[PDB]
Amino acid sequence: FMVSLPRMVYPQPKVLTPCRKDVLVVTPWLAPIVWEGTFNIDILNEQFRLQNTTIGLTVFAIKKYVAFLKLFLETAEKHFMVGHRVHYYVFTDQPAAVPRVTLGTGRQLSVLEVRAYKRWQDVSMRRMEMISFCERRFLSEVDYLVCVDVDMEFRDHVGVEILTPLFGTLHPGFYGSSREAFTYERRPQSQAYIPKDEGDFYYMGAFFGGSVQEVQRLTRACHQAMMVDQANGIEAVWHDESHLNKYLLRHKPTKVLSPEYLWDQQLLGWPAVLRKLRFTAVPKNHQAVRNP
Ligand SMILES: O=c1ccn([C@@H]2O[C@H](COP(=O)(O)OP(=O)(O)O[C@H]3O[C@H](CO)[C@H](O)[C@H](O)[C@H]3O)[C@@H](O)[C@H]2O)c(=O)[nH]1
Ligand SMILES: [Mn+2]
Repeated sequence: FMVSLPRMVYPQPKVLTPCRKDVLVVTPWLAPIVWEGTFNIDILNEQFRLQNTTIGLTVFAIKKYVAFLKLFLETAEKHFMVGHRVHYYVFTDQPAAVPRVTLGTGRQLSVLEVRAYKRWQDVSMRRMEMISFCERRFLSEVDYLVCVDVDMEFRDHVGVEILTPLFGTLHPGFYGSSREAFTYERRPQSQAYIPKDEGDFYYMGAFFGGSVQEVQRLTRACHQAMMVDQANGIEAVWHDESHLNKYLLRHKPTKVLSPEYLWDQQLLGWPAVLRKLRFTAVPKNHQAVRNP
């Protein structure tokens, strides 16, 4: 049950004055695409606080990637769901390497020890299995689950505007691309296969989420698909991301996050269409960091 909002004073939405005219702000299945200027955060904060919303955030920091945790967590403290209940779940093979980060009130962190796989691809891919059925405390502890890469930092507001039954994020590399150019898995022998005449968007593996129920469905489905591929001796071109794209093609997200929510400034600069850079890639030497 949802109680009444209080009296609030804010600017009236004007029907004949769009918030943004430069970008698509709703998908053809009527899911909002979240861009700066499309939402009044004061209204959303009220709505979500009235439900006493708890948000779980998963992050994997395996082998050398433990090094990214300090900046990830300390910037999350500044920018992620501030004012709301947050539970961080840090999955790692090195619990003792998790930095001691000071948290704001109503926020907690749990360290979950997992095995490290040799291949960086396997580490990235096994996140689906680990999130799903494996971790069962989510249904009891949180309302929504957000699942992100660790090799990142928050620079601006990431808040309740993202919350919805199911969301994916537009990959910063491809938001302007036509579907034939998307790096979907193209081999029919893979469960992740998507033909050149199908596809809405190219979502990045580094930021997805939803209600606990929908996230468990997504991760379960992706894990089972990866298992079928493995039994068939095929590995999708972009690993977990290929399966995530297949899933979101066949199960449309109820919100889509703009690339404000996943950006690499070194690689892609700061285009006019991005009014804020919210959650951004931390430079890494891929080869060095992925191998002993
Ligand atoms: O040794 C490792 C390798 C990977 N990871 C975890 O796996 C995540 C994804 O790996 P990368 O960050 O190296 O992947 P990229 O950002 O380079 O590339 C993108 O493609 C991947 C598939 O190749 C994933 O889908 C990922 O979400 C997506 O952003 C990392 O953030 C980290 O959380 C580790 O913890 N340790
Ligand atoms: Mn990453």
